[PDB]
Amino acid sequence: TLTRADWEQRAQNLKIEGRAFIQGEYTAAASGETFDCISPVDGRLLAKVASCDAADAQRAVESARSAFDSGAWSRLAPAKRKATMIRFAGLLEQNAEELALLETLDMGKPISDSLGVDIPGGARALSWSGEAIDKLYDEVAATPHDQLGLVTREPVGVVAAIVPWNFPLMMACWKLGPALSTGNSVVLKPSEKSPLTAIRIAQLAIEAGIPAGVLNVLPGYGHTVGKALALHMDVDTVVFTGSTKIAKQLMIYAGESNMKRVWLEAGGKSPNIVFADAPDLQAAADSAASAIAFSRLLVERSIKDRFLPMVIEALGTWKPGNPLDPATNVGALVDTAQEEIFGPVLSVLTFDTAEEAIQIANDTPYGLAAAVWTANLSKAHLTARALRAGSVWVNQYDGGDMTAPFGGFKQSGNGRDKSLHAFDKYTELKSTWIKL
Amino acid sequence: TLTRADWEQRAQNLKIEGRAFIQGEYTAAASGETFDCISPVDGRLLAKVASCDAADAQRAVESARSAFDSGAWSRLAPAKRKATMIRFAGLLEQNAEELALLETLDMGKPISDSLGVDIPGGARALSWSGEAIDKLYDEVAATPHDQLGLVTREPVGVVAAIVPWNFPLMMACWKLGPALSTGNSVVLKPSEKSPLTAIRIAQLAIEAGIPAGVLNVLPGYGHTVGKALALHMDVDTVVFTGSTKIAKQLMIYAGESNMKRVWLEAGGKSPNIVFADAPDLQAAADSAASASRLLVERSIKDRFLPMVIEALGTWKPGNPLDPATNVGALVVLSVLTFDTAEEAIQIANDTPYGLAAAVWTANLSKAHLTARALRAGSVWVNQYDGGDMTAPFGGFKQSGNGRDKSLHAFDKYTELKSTWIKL
Amino acid sequence: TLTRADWEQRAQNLKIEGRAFIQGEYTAAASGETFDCISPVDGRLLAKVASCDAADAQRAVESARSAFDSGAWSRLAPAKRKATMIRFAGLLEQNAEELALLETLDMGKPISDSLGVDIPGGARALSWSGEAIDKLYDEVAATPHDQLGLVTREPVGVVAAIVPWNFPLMMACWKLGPALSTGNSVVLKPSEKSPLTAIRIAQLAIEAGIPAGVLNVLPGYGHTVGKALALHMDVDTVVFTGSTKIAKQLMIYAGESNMKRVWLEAGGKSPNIVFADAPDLQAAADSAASASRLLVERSIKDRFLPMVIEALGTWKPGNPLDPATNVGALVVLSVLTFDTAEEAIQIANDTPYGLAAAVWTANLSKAHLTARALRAGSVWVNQYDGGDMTAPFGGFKQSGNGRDKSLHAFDKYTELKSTWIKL
Amino acid sequence: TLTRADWEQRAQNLKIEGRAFIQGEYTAAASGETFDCISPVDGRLLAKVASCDAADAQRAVESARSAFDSGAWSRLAPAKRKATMIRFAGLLEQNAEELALLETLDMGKPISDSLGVDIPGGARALSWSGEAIDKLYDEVAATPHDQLGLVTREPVGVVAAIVPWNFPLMMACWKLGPALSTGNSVVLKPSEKSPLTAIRIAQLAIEAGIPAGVLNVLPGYGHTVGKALALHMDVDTVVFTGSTKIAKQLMIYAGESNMKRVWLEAGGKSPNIVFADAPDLQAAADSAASAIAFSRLLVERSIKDRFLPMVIEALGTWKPGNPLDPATNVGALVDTAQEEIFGPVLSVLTFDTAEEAIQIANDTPYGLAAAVWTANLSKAHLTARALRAGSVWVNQYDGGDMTAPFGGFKQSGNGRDKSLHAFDKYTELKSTWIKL
Repeated sequence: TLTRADWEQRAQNLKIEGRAFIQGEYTAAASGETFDCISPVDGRLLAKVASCDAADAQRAVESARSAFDSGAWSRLAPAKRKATMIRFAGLLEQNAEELALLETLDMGKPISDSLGVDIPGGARALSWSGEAIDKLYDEVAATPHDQLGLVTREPVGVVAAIVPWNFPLMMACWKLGPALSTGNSVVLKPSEKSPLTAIRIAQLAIEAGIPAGVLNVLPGYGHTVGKALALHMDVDTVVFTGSTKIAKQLMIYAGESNMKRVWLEAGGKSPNIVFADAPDLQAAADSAASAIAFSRLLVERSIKDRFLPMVIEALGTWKPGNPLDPATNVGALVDTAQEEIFGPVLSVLTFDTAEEAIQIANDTPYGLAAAVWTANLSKAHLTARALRAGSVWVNQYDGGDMTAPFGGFKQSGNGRDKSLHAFDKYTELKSTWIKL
Repeated sequence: TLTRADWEQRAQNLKIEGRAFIQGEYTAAASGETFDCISPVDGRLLAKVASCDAADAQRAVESARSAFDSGAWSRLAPAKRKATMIRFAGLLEQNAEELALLETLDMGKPISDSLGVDIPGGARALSWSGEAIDKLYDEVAATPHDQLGLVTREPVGVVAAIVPWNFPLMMACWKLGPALSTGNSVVLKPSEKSPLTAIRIAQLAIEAGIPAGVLNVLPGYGHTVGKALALHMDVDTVVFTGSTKIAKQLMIYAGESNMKRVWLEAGGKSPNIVFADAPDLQAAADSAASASRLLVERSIKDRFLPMVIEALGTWKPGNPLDPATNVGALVVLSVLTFDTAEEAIQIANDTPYGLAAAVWTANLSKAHLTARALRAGSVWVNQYDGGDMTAPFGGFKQSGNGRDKSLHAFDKYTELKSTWIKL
Repeated sequence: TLTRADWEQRAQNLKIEGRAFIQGEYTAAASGETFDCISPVDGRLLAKVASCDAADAQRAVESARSAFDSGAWSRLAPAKRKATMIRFAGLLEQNAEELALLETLDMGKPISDSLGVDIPGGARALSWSGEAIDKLYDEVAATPHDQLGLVTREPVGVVAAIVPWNFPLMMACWKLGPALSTGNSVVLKPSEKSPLTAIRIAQLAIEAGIPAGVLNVLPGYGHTVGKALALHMDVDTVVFTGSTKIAKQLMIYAGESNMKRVWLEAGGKSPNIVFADAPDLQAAADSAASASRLLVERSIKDRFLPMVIEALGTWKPGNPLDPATNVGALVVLSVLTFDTAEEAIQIANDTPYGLAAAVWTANLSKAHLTARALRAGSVWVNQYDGGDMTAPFGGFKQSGNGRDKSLHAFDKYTELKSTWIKL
Repeated sequence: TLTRADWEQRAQNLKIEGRAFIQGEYTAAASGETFDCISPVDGRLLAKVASCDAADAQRAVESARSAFDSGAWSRLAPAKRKATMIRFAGLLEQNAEELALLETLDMGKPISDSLGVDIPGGARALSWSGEAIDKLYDEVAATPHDQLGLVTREPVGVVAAIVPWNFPLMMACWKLGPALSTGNSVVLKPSEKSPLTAIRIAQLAIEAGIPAGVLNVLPGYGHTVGKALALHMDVDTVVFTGSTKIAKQLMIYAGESNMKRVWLEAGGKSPNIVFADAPDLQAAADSAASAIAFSRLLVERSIKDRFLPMVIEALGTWKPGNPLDPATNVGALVDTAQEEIFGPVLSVLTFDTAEEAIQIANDTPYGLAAAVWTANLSKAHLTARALRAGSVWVNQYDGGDMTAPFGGFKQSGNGRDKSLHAFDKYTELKSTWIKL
């Protein structure tokens, strides 16, 4: 296992690619302009990264459209797209230490999380999506005997994927896995705060067998190249994760341009409901402490006095550190009777009944996730069912396989990352009704 | 079988309701204002219809939300929502002659179409969606043995349904069937050119057992009450059929308001692609004549175009109240030639739209490969305007997003939830 | 609401049909023989019922096969088979008082159960399966672009349905609903102890629009006409509910004849596992009393056993024609103690059978983990005899194979086909 | 590419395992008895193979039951069973040349078919089944609000898989893939004519991570150990491919013992319907010739004179040869107006209408497969639909991905190998109805 000094040496010895990627080749932005990618670990200059704009969006989309029309990927046999997507995931694992280090240097994530969670989780989304391709079935309708009615799914064509900086590679792979597996061409626009891993995997896709033009990567700013993609008249679908404010802007851009499909995932405050009969109060307390560090806590009154000190002590475990130290669990970054505030940073809502907890938890713009802690069978299922959240966790927190659609109710977003339902965002339904 | 004179007598003897419907009662608009519902058959004044605005949108949405939160419909057992939807459909059928006559007087559709197609088709959309409710299953994920992973569907809450004048009742039922069946409250906003059947069925829904506030109906103009629903901060989903220009405006209104989900069916074309080996050229000709772009293989064009010209002659405008009329009186077809299936596909797909297409060929490969290559939500092969309730209907590209009919229509009215339970 | 005297008057005034039904007509058995259908209520002779044998099996199967090959039902549009099945169910409901009375006279079931549970439950099985028909989709495989891969379901052809006397009509409808709805012809063989309702509904099927020959009914003995259907070389599938011993014999008969598919629901037990934290001990006690093995957690056993003894007293035998009767007059519960959920599971699973089980606990993990570990086709948690038409019913191990009710019941009556089309 | 001489040398240099495999170890039969596995290539003695009987069935089933009850495989997380099953497939590919050579020596299959079709096809069934495990979903019923209704699938427990000698490894993998992926323990009984590859992969399963006891292999005779498994009172399910006569016997054995589930796949004569408007008459003729060599031919009258000589010439291409020669396409083995017979070996039925063709093709005990050749859209779909066969091929022959359920109508069998439907044979449905 690598020490902090090993990672420091590896960091110094990286050669970091900063260019955009279009039609199988790294390329500067048409303007030649760049922005400084500055590490939050120690302020070092990681790379001068291409600052793409509308001219680059245009070239990336032309490349994407032409590749989609060629059929090189969009009409490739499903079992061969499966194999390619699994090789793609394998190349992420084969380059895991470099990718984890790029991620940590780019935006400060602890090297243990980059290497232990994000990069394997990104690989897993690519390979799971590939595995699923030829396990999917479309539909034959119940029709009279002189009719054959097919209901099939087809790729939308050109997909723009705009992702934030919190899980740069893993969020990108959650879009890329299903979007590529269904046969679309993808123009990926990583956050200006974390472009490096997206830039790096562009080349691994080619290595895996993804044809030129099928995955283009445009680093740069949201207000320049992101807006240009959202407004582009030949982009069929934009998928977005990020802030509610930008999510709303994309609907506006869609309406102002070509009525493209828009799928949104927008954070929102996620409640944590702890009942007095939770089976493992220490687990609930660890959960609550985790959410304050790298959420809205609701606690039953009969357990509040006992429970809050456990949250406080558990919070002590989270300590900033150098992200290059494997022991660090929080990145120490550098410049580039119902409601109470208990400590400096402990905000707590108290309830007496489950109905109170549900009404307070649902009193929100919503609503990406929620956790419920109770040993009682009826209260667990009825509370989970009453919460307006795309993900509800019961007696655990942040649980969820690749078999888990991740998304929100209302201003938290629309559509769902992950699962077989993830594919639906990237395909169109067609009805073929054949007279025999 | 009723004669024209029978229908003119029934038309004269109708009492026509014009009010909005909120929380189980017909009501004037808050302002007291109305607009004149004028028959394109006659010029006769059918009714003074409530001209709702933002204040009525507010009351309809508050009513819808409180009905949703009450669970009276949203948490009613699936089998009981099935029975109510089926009774609702039975009440359209039981009142079919009055509803077809309202439809024909309201916007000029021939009475034989209103009675024979639209009212039965709208009733069928309600009963079929009702029948489906308790046949749907959600999902149990494959998980480790100490986990239960459930992926379920839940109603979004309050649905605004905005529909045009071309198929007032049936297009409304295409929305209402799946939207109500999944437990939502619906605020229905019919076109200003055809509000009457939507107003009338609001009372039939109550008679069937739909609770007060679950189906509210707001007649009025698109730019007043329609805009106010698209912009409303407590409407979870808007579903729409109509023009591309308005469909785009709804996305903008959603972004300006609460990020509500927007499902659009916009304008589209139904091009016919007629190959020389079409099994029944007369059927292809009738299809082209019921209308726009006609793609014709060069070798049969000389023989085929006279067939469509003759068929175009069978459509005679007449009095919409005459059972013999097939086009209502009231108050250019482009020929492209091709030599290969590849050209026909490229020509057909050269469009911002993509709603439907019909393909005519007796060849196995050509039929399936051409249907695959067309960017249309519906492809009909060796027939036109085909499909029933099992066939989802909608558009690629700027013809909209989402699908009406089939089990997939339900998806637009529900939200996915993943519940991960540690055991 | 009818009184006992009302029911005794209706029982006296019935005219009871006793003939077999083949190709749209009631008929004597080929031999002319009958057996005496004696009421366990009274000893009264209800009817002299046709005693069919191998020759009648032959004629019923020839009729079924020719009806199947004609396509009159097997190739009728799914929506038309839906409407007929729903009308068929409506005819059971329209004749519910006569059918419940036949059921009660035939095998002694209390009239309030016959009228209140069995006839509605049988009708519901017919209408629910009918409603499902056109909501089912087959599959399009993921294939290269020059291939179309279809995986579809087709009716097996001729189905023999053999049912016992405990729920004559409803168990018959559990078979008929899915078997007819998928387009098969069915030869129904009711128990010799309860042939009357099956005989009677054969005419209702025709009245609903089921074609002649699609539903044939052969009363008689298991060892004559039943054996002859199990051994018949042109019966594609036999479905059965009854004893383990006969269920095993049917597999043998299938192997001795034409390798027909065999679907069995055999004997099973409904053990109750009552934990100390059960949310409602009285409900658990009533469950145990409606009866066999009772697993009880040691700490509540002293308090719980008096509750089941008291509840056992509420079951009083009486005249089956008395609406107040809950056990028909006509003509040992084993207590196991456990300390942990692991013992309770091991005790419960220590059985050759595995049809059903009920588990009583308010604990989330314990409920789900115990239900997972039980080898039973149905597990009820904090209720007993639960589930509706959406819940498949059947057994693990020697309680049989396959499931009645739910969309999965359809699988037993269809065959999969893969069609791989080169384009 | 290896020459015939390379294969001859490899054949001589093999060390061939002949023992049975129970509870993670090779073992002789309890009796110590063996039978001679004699190569049909040149009569050489390949190995003395354990001749298992009822005592061995009993020990294998006890091992299988105990392993299933332990949960080591049956309650292993689905994503981990996926990984193990994919490693299993990888070990087949890693040992492909040895496995292909064992198959060719064991029963005479051409070495090019063993190496090019059977071994990769067997690996593909194992890995596809593993890929599918965590893409499967059970069901949540539509219930009143105070009810949770689950409809789930569970492994049956102990599965006996009895396979013939025609595709010894590939047929075994068609059962093993889904049976193991769903978590059952499997007792595999290969044909007495081809036991070697089944014996050899038993060890590769352990290497892959399949726990001891989960896959036991019992070589020996049908009338001894096969019957003992079919009669065993603790086997939950027998799956069988082979002759109609033995298929019927297994139903009898099931009824005489414990009412175990029986799933059968029994050959039957498969028709080949050639219409005058077939798009590629040469392809249809190659198809018909292939079926006579390593079926029932139906030909439209208006094309018969033109078509039959193409069949005859195409049949000339199939020539027996030494199975160890890569050029060989047929193993040359050694001892261990409607109906016409045209040549020595060309039986042909002539029809005038599609209805005639359908009625003649369906006039059968059935009915495993069928092929239709016509360019006409309506006739293709309507004929395919009218045929009573588990597999219908249109304008091709023996087509079919792993996404293809393979099985028969009526005396051709019940249930279907391959596809997602393949899993249903190996699981039980349970309904859990929870009052809330």
